[PDB]
Amino acid sequence: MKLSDLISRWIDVEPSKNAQIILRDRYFMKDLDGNYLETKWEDVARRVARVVATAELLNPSYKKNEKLDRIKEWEDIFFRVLKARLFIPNSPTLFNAGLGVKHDLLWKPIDQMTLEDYEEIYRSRNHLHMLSACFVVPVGDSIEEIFEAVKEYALITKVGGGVGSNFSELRPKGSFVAGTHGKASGPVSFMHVFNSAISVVKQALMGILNINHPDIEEFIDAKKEAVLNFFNLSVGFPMDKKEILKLYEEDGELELSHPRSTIRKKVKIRELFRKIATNAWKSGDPGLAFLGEMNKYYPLYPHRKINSTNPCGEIGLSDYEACNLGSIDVAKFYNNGFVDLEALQELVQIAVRFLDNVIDVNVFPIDKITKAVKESRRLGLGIMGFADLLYKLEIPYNSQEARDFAANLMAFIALHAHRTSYELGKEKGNFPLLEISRYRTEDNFVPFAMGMSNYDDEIREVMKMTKEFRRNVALLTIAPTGSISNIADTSSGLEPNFLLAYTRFVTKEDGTKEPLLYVNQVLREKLNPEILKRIEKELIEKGSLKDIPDVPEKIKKVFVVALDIDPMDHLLMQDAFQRYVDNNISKTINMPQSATVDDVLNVYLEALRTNVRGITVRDGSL
Amino acid sequence: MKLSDLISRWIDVEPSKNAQIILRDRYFMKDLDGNYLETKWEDVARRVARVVATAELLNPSYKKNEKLDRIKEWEDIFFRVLKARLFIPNSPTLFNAGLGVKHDLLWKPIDQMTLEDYEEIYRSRNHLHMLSACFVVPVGDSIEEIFEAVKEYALITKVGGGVGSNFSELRPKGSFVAGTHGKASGPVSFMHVFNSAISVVKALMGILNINHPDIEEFIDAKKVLNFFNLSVGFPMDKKEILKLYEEDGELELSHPRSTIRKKVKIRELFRKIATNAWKSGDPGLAFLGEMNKYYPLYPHRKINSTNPCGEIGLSDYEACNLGSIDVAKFYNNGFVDLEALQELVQIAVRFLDNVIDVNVFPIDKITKAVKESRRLGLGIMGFADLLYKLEIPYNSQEARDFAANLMAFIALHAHRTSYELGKEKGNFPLLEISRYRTEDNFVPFAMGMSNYDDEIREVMKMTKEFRRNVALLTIAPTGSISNIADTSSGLEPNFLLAYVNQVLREKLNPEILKRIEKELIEKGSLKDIPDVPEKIKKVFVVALDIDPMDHLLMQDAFQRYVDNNISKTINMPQSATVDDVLNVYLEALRTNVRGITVYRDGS
Ligand SMILES: Cc1cn([C@H]2C[C@H](O)[C@@H](COP(=O)(O)OP(=O)(O)OP(=O)(O)O)O2)c(=O)[nH]c1=O
Ligand SMILES: Cc1cn([C@H]2C[C@H](O)[C@@H](COP(=O)(O)OP(=O)(O)OP(=O)(O)O)O2)c(=O)[nH]c1=O
Ligand SMILES: Cc1cn([C@H]2C[C@H](O)[C@@H](COP(=O)(O)OP(=O)(O)OP(=O)(O)O)O2)c(=O)[nH]c1=O
Ligand SMILES: Cc1cn([C@H]2C[C@H](O)[C@@H](COP(=O)(O)OP(=O)(O)OP(=O)(O)O)O2)c(=O)[nH]c1=O
Ligand SMILES: [Mg+2]
Ligand SMILES: [Mg+2]
Repeated sequence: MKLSDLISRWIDVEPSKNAQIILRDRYFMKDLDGNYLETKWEDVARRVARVVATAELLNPSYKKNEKLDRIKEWEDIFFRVLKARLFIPNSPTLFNAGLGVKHDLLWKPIDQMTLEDYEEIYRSRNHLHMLSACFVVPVGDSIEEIFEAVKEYALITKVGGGVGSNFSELRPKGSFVAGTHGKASGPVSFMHVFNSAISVVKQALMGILNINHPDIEEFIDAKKEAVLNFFNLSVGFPMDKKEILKLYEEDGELELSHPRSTIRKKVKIRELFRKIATNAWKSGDPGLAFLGEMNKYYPLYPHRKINSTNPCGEIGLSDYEACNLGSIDVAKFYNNGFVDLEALQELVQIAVRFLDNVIDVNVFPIDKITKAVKESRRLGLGIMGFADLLYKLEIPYNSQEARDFAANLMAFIALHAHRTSYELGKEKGNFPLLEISRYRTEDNFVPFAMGMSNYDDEIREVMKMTKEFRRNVALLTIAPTGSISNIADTSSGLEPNFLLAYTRFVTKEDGTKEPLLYVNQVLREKLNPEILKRIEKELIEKGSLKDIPDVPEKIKKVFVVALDIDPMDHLLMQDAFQRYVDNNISKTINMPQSATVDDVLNVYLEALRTNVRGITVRDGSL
Repeated sequence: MKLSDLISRWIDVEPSKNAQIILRDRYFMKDLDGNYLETKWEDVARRVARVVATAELLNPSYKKNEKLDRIKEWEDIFFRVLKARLFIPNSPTLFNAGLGVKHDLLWKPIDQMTLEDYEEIYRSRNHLHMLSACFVVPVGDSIEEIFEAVKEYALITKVGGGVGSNFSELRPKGSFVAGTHGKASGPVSFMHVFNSAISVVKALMGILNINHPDIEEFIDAKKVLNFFNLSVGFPMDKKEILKLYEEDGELELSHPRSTIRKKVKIRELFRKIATNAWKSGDPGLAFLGEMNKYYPLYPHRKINSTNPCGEIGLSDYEACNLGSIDVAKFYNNGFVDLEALQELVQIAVRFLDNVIDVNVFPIDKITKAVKESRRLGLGIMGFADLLYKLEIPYNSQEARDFAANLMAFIALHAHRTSYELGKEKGNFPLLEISRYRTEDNFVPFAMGMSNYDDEIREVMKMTKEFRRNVALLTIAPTGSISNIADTSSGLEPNFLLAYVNQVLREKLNPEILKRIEKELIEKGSLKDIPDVPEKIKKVFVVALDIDPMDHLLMQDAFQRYVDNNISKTINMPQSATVDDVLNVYLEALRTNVRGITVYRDGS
C-alpha cells in the first residue's frame, strides 16, 4: 500500500478523549493570557510541519525559482504524517516549534504562504525554540566546571531538555584539594547540588559513576532510604563488557582508583555486582551503562568519546552533544497479517528528513551544544506501537517468533534510514565530521552488531556507500515514548503493554468524576464481546488474562502483558532490537515480586553476554 | 606619645596562649605537605607587611631611583604596627598574602630585599591571592543570572570571601514565566540553591525588600537556609517607613514582573519580623535607603545589599577590604593618645588602600568595581576594654559622647589621608561623578555629636579635588582578629568578664578575684555579686548588663561618623517581649543606624 493510501485511512481518525486531555494539558499552544491558540491536534501538526519544513530554505539543491514549491510540498507531507499520527517527534518539538514566530504565520492556510513568510518563520525563532529531548554535558574536576555545569543543567531544563552526566572526573570524597589544604566532597555530594538546582527549575536527570571510581559503593547506595530524587543513576562500564564478565567469572578483583587521588582500593567485582543488584532489587536504581559497548559502535571514537546517556538511557552522547527523536507507530502499518513494508519505507524516508530538518530550526541555549550538533547531526528515529503490532499479528511477545520479527522489522528500518542519510548527504552536504569518522577511515564499520536478519548484507552495502555521502553520524533509537504514544493511541516504544485494562477517571467539571473503562483496542476487536463482559472485572483485579477461566488459550498467549513476560524474554527482546539500532534502547527489565537478588544478578550476567548497551530493572519494589 | 614609642611598648608583647592556638590552627602558613612555614605571629606580620608594601611599586610619585628605599620604609612601618598588633587587617589578608610567591622571598630579611625581589612578589601573586572579606553580587530575574550568581557564590567562597545579595529582583512565587507551563518558584526557593552550593564549598547575606510579595515567606524562612543571615531591606527613606507605621498605614507588596499584588498593614509586617527575631534572631533590618543617602555614587550606582555581617553596604560586584585598630592599646594615663592614633590612622588607610593593588579577585567585574571606587573599611576593636581602662561605663551618655568624639577623630584623619593619597597616587576613577565633586556640602555620615564636625566638613570639601577612596570606615565584628590582638571585639561590650578579662585582672586586687571567680562564671555578670565595689560594677559591665537602648544608642554614636555601616548586636534580656523588639525598631528608625541585629538571650 502506498503511504498516501495509509495516510487517508488515519488522517481523519481523531485522537481519543484520553489523548485530547493530554494535548489540552501540555501540547496546545497558548498566549501570554492563557487562551488557547490551538484546540485540535491538527493545529499542532500544522504548526510543527510548517516550522520544520522551513529548514528547506537552507537546501542548497533548490533553485529560488523552485524553493516555495518544495517547502510547501514538505510542509504538506510532514503535516499529513503528523495529523494521521503515523510519526510523532519528541515532545519538545511539539511544545516549542514556532516559539518567537508571529501567530499569524503558524496556522494560516499553506496556499497563502509566501517565500517571505517562510523566511520570517526562520528569522523569528526565539531562544526558547528548543526542539530536542536529549543532552549530555561534562562535569570536570573543579569548582568552576561543576558550577558551570549546574548552570547548564538549569538552562537546558528551562528550555525542556533532559540532561545527563558522567561524574567520574570528580575526585573521590576525602581527596586532596590544593587550594583549600582541605578535602574534596566527592561526586555524590556534588550531585545533590545538581538535584537541588533542578528541583527548583521544576517547582529526570542521568547521573553516571564509573565502576572503578573509589566512591562507587557510596554512589550505588546513594538513592537508598531520596536526596537524589531527580536523578536516574547508572553504573558506568567504560571497559569492554567481555573483560567485566571474565573478571566476574574468575571471581576477580577490581581496582578502584582516581588520577587526582591517592585513594586506592581493591574490591571483589562479584561483591560490587551484588550490591548493585540488591539496590536495584529494592528500588530500581542504579542501572548499568555499558559505555565501552557504546564506543565500540561510535563512528567518531576515540577522537570523540561517549561518557553518558540522556536521562532515559537510549542515546549515548559525547560532551555537549544533543539529539532529537521521533517515532513511527508501527501498529498502524498492519495490513491483513503483514507489516506493510512499502508504506513503512516511504515513512522512514520522510521521518529521517523531518528529524534532520529539526536540527536546522533548532535553537540551543549553549554555543558548545549548537556546535557539537552541527558537527555530527545525530538522530534518534524509533518506533512505538510494537506491542499492539504483535497483538494484531497474533505473535506472543515472549517467543523467539516475536524477537525474530522485531530484529527484521528494525533491520528494515535501519536499512532505509541509513539509505536516506546517504541521500541527504548527497542532497544537502555531509555531516562535517564524516571524514574523521569510521564510515570513512575503515572498511566494514557497522554501527550495530546485526546477526539476526536477512537484510544484513544489504545493510553492509549501505554502510560502505555512506563512506562517500552521509548526512548523520547515527540515526536510530527506541525511546520510552510515554506521552507521544499516548497521543498516538498506541503502545509505548518496544515495551509490551503493561495492562490490557484499567479505569481512567474523567472529571465532569462540574458533575463530579467518572469511572471510565479502558480495554486495549486490539483486544476489544479479537475477543468475543460477551467473553469481555464476563472477565472484564477479573482482568482489572488480576492484571493478566492468564488465570482467568474460559478465555481461549490463543488469546492468553497472544495478549500478554509486561508481567506475563519473564525477565529473560524482556532482555532478549532488547537484544533483538539493539542489534539494529546505532544509538541505545529504552527497555525496563520487569521482574516479578518474587524475584530474588540472584535473579537480578543473572539478568546482569545475561546482559553482558547479549548486545544490549545498558540495563534497567521489580514489581512491588517502589 | 609618638607612634614609634607606642610601638616599642607593644611590639615585644607576645600573643597570649589562646591567641597562639588560633594562629597555629588557621593563620600560620603551611606548605602542600602540611608543614608550618610560619611558627609565630612575627612571621605573619613579616609576610603581610612585605606583600602590602609591594603595592608601592605602582606609586607614580616615586622615581625608580628611590622606589626600593620607599618600599622598604613602608614594609618596616607596616611590619612594626602589625607585630605590635595595633592594627590588624581582615583575616583573608592574613591567610592569603603571599600565595603564589616563592617561599624564599616572603620571610627574607628586609635589608637583603632588592627591587627585583619586590617585583617578583608582585608578579607571582596567584589566583588565590584574595585579601578582602566583603562581597556583593546581583541576582537578576532569569535562570541565566541566578545560576551565574550561584557560580559566583561558589568561586568567592572558595577564595575566602563572604558574599551577600538582595534577592528582590526575583519575581514572586507563582508568577508567570514565559518559557513554560510552570510558574516562578520565588526568591526564597532559589535561596535554597545558593545554600546547597555553599554547603559543598563550606556566612551569607540574603536580603529581600519589605515590599516584595514574598516578604512574609522570607520573614518566616528560617523558622535549610542554615548558611544565610537574613535581613529585610528598606530601600525607601526611614522617615516614610516610621511615618507609615505611626499612621497605622498599609504597604503595597508588588513586583514589576508579576501581576501578584497585595496590601498589608506595615505594623503587622513589623510584628511578624519582631516575633521571628524574638524567637531566633532573624531576620535583621537593612536600611538600604539610609545607606544610599550617604553613598557618594548614588543614584548612578546603588547599594542593594550588605556583606554577611552587615557592616559594608555594597553596590553590585563591589568588594571591600577591612582592617581594625585596637584602641585599648592607645590608653595613656587616663587619656587616649590621639597623637599616636592619628599617625596610625594615616598608616592604616595606606595599608588598606595598598591591599587593593596586590589583591586578586576571581571575577573581572569585581576587579573593576573595586578599581573604580577603592572603598575601604577601617574600623576599631578594643573599644570596650578602652572604656574599662578609662573607667567609663558602656551604658552611659559619657561613653557615647566619648565614642562619637573618638570616631569623629578617626574619620577626620582617615578622610584627610584619603585626600593625601589622591594627590600622591591618583584619585579614585569615579570621583568626578561622585557627590564629593557634584555637590556642595556632601558628608558621608550624619555627624552631630562632636566638636570635630566643622573640621570634618572642611576636609570633605577638600576631597572635591583629591580623594583616593569613595568611603573609608566601618566597625566590623572582628571576632578572630580581636582574639589575635587580645582585646575586645569591635565596638561590642565584652560579652563575659570570665569564662579572666585582663583589664579586670589589672584592676581588682585579687583576693576578691579569687573569691568571686566561680559566681561570676555562673551568674555571667558582676551585677548581683555582693562585696564587689560599686565602682568596679559600674565600669565592668557586660553585654547583658547593658539594656537594649544603650546598645542602640552606642551604635548610633558610632554610625554618625562611619561612612559605611556597623556590625552591632542589640542584646536583649531573656524576659524581653515582642513589644520590646518593636520598640528597638521604632527607636532604630529615629536614630542614625543603617541596620538592625537583635539577639534575645536564651533564644
Ligand atoms: C575548593 C573546593 C574544591 N572541591 C573539589 C571540587 C573538585 O571536585 C575538586 C577540585 O577543586 P578545584 O576548584 O579545582 O580546587 P583547586 O584548583 O583549588 O585545587 P586543585 O589544584 O587540587 O584542583 O575539589 C571541594 O570539594 N571543596 C572545595 O571547598
Ligand atoms: C509538563 C509536563 C511535561 N512532560 C513532558 C516532558 C518531556 O519532554 C515529555 C516526554 O514525552 P516523550 O516525547 O514521549 O518522551 P520519551 O518518554 O520518549 O523520553 P525521551 O525524553 O528520552 O525522548 O514529557 C510530562 O511528562 N509531564 C508534564 O507534566
Ligand atoms: C524557567 C523558569 C524561570 N523561573 C523564574 C526564574 C526567575 O525568577 C524568572 C525568570 O526566568 P527566565 O529564565 O527569565 O524565563 P524567560 O525569560 O524565558 O521568560 P519570562 O521573561 O517570562 O520569565 O522566572 C522559575 O522559577 N522556574 C523556571 O522553570
Ligand atoms: C568569633 C569567631 C569568629 N570566627 C571566624 C569566622 C571567619 O572565618 C573569621 C573571619 O575573621 P574576623 O576577624 O572574624 O572577621 P570579622 O569577624 O570582622 O567579619 P567580616 O570581616 O566578614 O565582617 O572569623 C571563628 O572562627 N570563631 C569565632 O569564635
Ligand atoms: Mg583546579
Ligand atoms: Mg528571562
